[PDB]
Amino acid sequence: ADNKFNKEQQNAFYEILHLPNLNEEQRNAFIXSLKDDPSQSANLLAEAKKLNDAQAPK
Repeated sequence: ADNKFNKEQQNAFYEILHLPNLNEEQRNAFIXSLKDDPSQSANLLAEAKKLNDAQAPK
């Protein structure tokens, strides 16, 4: 776990991948913005986790 991105970007990557409430292809807008601009990774992470929270099973 290193030869992909930097610490923040990669941690964000796996955190977004860890999000089970997020739509496969929401996850894959985030992951595929992560890999256009890997400087938005923190924002993408925050939004993704937020949306994962919002999309929690009801």
